[PDB]
Amino acid sequence: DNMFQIGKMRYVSVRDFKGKVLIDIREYWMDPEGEMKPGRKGISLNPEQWSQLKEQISDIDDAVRKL
Amino acid sequence: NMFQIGKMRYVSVRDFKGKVLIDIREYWMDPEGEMKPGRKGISLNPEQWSQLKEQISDIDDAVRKL
Amino acid sequence: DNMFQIGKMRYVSVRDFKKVLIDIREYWMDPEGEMKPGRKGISLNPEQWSQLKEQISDIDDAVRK
Amino acid sequence: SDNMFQIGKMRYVSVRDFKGKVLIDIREYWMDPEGEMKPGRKGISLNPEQWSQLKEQISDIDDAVRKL
DNA sequence: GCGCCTCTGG
DNA sequence: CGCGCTCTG
Ligand code: NA
Repeated sequence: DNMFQIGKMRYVSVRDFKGKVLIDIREYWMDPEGEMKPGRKGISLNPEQWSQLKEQISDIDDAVRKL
Repeated sequence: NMFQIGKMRYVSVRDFKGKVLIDIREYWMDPEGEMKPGRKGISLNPEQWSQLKEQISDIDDAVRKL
Repeated sequence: DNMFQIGKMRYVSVRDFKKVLIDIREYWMDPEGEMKPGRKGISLNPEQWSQLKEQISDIDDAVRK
Repeated sequence: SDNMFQIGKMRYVSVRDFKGKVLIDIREYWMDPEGEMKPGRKGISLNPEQWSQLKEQISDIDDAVRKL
């Protein structure tokens, strides 16, 4: 579908924005109304940015284990 | 410790108060010339970065199927 | 409800949000035809609203100047 | 050289003319890591028109609070 | 929440 | 954290 859950309250969602698709990695929350709303912590990537994130996982995992 | 993914977009692996942070963030340039982290960004713990990679295929399936 | 239009799609609201607040906000249209409030707003308690009212004269001078 | 009017602990009413458009902004401020006072997300900028209609509605707004 | 300053700060 | 598609202490 649209949503792919990565944290207890964080999802990476795919969405078509007028032909241009955005890969949005965002944290969510709920208002006093009980409905789920998005938050400030997040970012929407284009496909190229998403492609360049995947080919950087090499150094990402390496940098994580070096500290 | 930073890995670029966009024009002003970088993935920084850092240590903030004992725990490791994986920050996907967009930066901005000051008038003096240096870059500062901006509002658009999120920092994942190793556990959230864990399932992000596991869901990569599902995500790539969806970006094509749209 | 007790809505008070001030602009094109901007209203002021007197609400008892669980506290009495005078909220100035911009609103938008929903695909379901309804009208929803945006995040381009601010809620003022009666204290700040009174202070706001005591300085309109000073602000009206500034806009004229 | 003085165009701001305090209404709260960190809330102010500022006025200016950004490229001919005159705005009367009511919002809350914050402090950045550079030690400077910056406007915040809680607020709204009004044109003189919306500023006039706000004043012409203060009557009913004041007694709507009293009814609550 | 998702061109350009009299702007942009995890 | 001002000038097409989301509330408030
Ligand atoms: Na920020």
